[PDB]
Amino acid sequence: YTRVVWCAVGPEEQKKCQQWSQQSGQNVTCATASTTDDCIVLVLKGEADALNLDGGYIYTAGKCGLVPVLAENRKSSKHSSLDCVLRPTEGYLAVAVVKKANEGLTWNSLKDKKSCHTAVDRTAGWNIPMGLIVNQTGSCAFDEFFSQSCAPGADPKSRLCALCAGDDQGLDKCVPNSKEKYYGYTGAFRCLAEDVGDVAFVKNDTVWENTNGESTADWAKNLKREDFRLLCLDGTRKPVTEAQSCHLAVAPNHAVVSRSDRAAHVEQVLLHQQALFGKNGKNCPDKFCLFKSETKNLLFNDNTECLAKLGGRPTYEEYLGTEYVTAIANLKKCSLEACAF
Ligand SMILES: *[C@@H]1O[C@H](CO)[C@@H](O[C@@H]2O[C@H](CO)[C@@H](O[C@H]3O[C@H](CO)[C@@H](O[C@H]4O[C@H](CO)[C@@H](O)[C@H](O)[C@@H]4O)[C@H](O)[C@@H]3O)[C@H](O)[C@H]2NC(C)=O)[C@H](O)[C@H]1NC(C)=O
Ligand SMILES: *[C@H]1O[C@H](CO)[C@@H](O[C@@H]2O[C@H](CO)[C@@H](O[C@H]3O[C@H](CO)[C@@H](O)[C@H](O)[C@@H]3O)[C@H](O)[C@H]2NC(C)=O)[C@H](O)[C@H]1NC(C)=O
Ligand SMILES: CC(=O)N[C@@H]1[C@@H](O)[C@H](O[C@@H]2O[C@H](CO)[C@@H](O)[C@H](O)[C@H]2NC(C)=O)[C@@H](CO)O[C@H]1O
Ligand SMILES: *[C@@H]1O[C@H](CO)[C@@H](O[C@@H]2O[C@H](CO)[C@@H](O)[C@H](O)[C@H]2NC(C)=O)[C@H](O)[C@H]1NC(C)=O
Ligand SMILES: [Fe+3]
Ligand SMILES: [Zn+2]
Ligand SMILES: [Zn+2]
Repeated sequence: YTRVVWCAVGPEEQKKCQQWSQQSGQNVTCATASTTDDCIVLVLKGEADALNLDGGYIYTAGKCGLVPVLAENRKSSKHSSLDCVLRPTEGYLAVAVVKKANEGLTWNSLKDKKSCHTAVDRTAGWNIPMGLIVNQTGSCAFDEFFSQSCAPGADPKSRLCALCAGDDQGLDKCVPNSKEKYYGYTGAFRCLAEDVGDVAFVKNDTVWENTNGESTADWAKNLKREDFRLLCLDGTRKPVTEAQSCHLAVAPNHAVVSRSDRAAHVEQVLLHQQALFGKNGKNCPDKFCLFKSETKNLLFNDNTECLAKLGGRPTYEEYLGTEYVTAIANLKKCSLEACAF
């Protein structure tokens, strides 16, 4: 009965979750939904217990009463002897990437260009970019800013979905789950790498993890970092090595969320599950690895070293940080005391 129901988004996450379930002796079980928002609703209804979420969704879930439980922690040498599970998270760098060969494209010449986004409502792929754009154009017509985009989660017949490809069969065009070829960090970067779009809104890590042989995938095998550039807010272009000085914002790490009343049990099971299937996990390589899924970032980002305890039992607002929270609020006035469910 000490069982946690994980919510998987889309059929691919479901498959990994089932594998996890099996390997955990059903200590973790699986529920599936077609979108992250649907998964939030399952948790709210109590039909699922938890799932790991990007900051923009943490905001959505937070307004509905869901709370941060543990955060993804990427590999970072700082805070040196403290173990990963207890090290404070640093956040990731939201960037705008373009092809080096697309010379003369800068932050100041993005209007009417083609764009690639992880999904609507996500931090680096949407909230940070569109927030900055709305800020600068003075207008809410962010839907009319780029000429075409792939923004999974938007209206499939609109220009924001025009560049989306859907699945093998061309179904599910623009669905905000991994069935959409250009969904998420890797999909948005593949969207740029295949020259479907002019700019991709992703994170620093994505560029590195999908270039210079870091990915064996076919569209990525032959990609080289020098062939790419980051767009800085001051109108300059820089090599992908300069992300610490050329990003759009620092984003709060994706984190596990759950209903307040299940938070403690979820944390307990989670800590014990990673001990088994985490980075240096007991059954990890050997049986199952929670933080691997061939660059597809299923359930968790593939670069996660561990899920770390939070600092100061933070509310969702503290977790996200005041800067980011007001930026999201300021952006959502275009489409506070809420929960759109
Ligand atoms: C941008 O994101 C990047 C990826 O998330 C960050 O770069 C990564 O930086 C870390 C240290 O902060 C580095 O950790 C260590 O990884 C290896 C040891 O486990 C080690 O070297 C490698 O050997 C091979 C190279 O021929 C290669 O196959 C293997 O993947 C390793 O890279 C390395 O020396 C280091 O001690 C990661 O390796 C590195 N990631 C990659 C894939 O390059 C970067 O810091 C981020 N920048 C910002 C601004 O945040
Ligand atoms: C674009 O939209 C908004 C206006 O450009 C902006 O919201 C404003 O953000 C600033 C900075 O985060 C907040 O600033 C602070 O101002 C002073 C300190 O300089 C203090 O007195 C305040 O306590 C506060 O910390 C503003 O609160 C906020 N303005 C309001 C009230 O809406 C968004 O941040 C911009 N969007 C993006 C994505 O950057
Ligand atoms: C616990 C602590 O001292 N952290 C504060 C945070 O509440 C708060 O949010 C953090 O903002 C940073 C960049 O502005 C991000 O690096 C970080 O991801 C984010 N915190 C977390 C844990 O997600 C910031 C801003 O008010 O101040 C920190 O001092
Ligand atoms: C399912 O979770 C339960 C409870 O968290 C685990 O049961 C015990 O776990 C503790 C710590 O690992 C051990 O001291 C006990 O030996 C476990 N009980 C027994 C008799 O197995 C259990 O390990 C988990 N099950 C699986 C298959 O992973
Ligand atoms: Fe994110
Ligand atoms: Zn910065
Ligand atoms: Zn607090």
